[PDB]
Amino acid sequence: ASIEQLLERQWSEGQQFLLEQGTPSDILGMLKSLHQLQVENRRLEEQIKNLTAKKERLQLLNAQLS
Amino acid sequence: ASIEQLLERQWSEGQQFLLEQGTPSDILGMLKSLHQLQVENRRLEEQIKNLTAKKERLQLLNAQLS
Repeated sequence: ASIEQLLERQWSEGQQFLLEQGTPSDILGMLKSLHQLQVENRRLEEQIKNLTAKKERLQLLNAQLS
Repeated sequence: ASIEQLLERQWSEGQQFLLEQGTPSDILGMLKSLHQLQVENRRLEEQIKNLTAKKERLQLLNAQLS
């Protein structure tokens, strides 16, 4: 997610406002790329955190079994 | 034979090698997100550069018509 949906709704609303106002297409295209960049960065940060959690858990489990 | 095609070919080849070797799916997924992050960054840098070129050109044209 509802966070991802919140971020998407906020972004879409602002982009719709800009498009409605007739903002040059190149500026809108550029803003679409920054949004995609931010969306990719957020997913990558989460993917890394989940991989570190898995690393951290295995170390903890190993330590309890050894 | 582009420089963007070289970056894509290198990436795809390495990803395919990692998949062939049975690298955990989460690591593969993570690397796909970093690549998409890198491709978005490259398209965005170019979009910004083209917007600055347009700004710079209009200023120079205006100065000549001043």
